[PDB]
Amino acid sequence: VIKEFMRFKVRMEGSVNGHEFEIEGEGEGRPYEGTQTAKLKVTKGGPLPFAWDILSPQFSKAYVKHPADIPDYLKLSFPEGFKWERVMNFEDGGVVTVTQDSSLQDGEFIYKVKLRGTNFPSDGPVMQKKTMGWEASTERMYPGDGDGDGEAELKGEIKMRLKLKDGGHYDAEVKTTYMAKKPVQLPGAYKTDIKLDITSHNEDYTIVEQYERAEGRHS
Ligand SMILES: [Ca+2]
Repeated sequence: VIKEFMRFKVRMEGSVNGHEFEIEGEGEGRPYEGTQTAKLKVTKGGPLPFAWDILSPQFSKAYVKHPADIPDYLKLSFPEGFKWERVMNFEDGGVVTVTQDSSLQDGEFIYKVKLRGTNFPSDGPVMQKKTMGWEASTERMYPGDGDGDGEAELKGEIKMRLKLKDGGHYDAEVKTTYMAKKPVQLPGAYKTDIKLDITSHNEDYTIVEQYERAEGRHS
């Protein structure tokens, strides 16, 4: 059901330091090649009073290129799909939590994202929009119980680095649990290299285009 070219649709509802917003978007890519693009539109609460960059990694792990010796747990979860839950802890105290549901309907992926950002300094780079994109990342993937029910799924850990407009970097420690909606064979531990680029945007970031490339590899 996962073809060499696949489209997706995404909707995010969230709040950051109490500012509520909604975003709708669409994307496409080549799931076995590790490449994908997305176009997002702020449909409620725009223009956003905070950095787009804390949202961009929440908009698609079915599009990770896996070698044949790493079981592709998230591709194998379809057509039913999978869920993921994420916490990002930023170096100045900010917190982002995310829940996500991924399904396959009428030949396209459907992504539903809920996000809450809290504990951000009012004068920090996120609330003042002083960031300018993520450095490339390596996510460490391993089997483990991430939702506390005693049963293993797939976990990921990342140290992410956000570029600052004034120079230097703003770090986040990220933990994600990925849960197939049906029993799927789990891989052993491995690593995924990821780069997410903002490829275009309008003046107030109410329309944004993104490109991501991702590939798994042995440790
Ligand atoms: Ca579990």
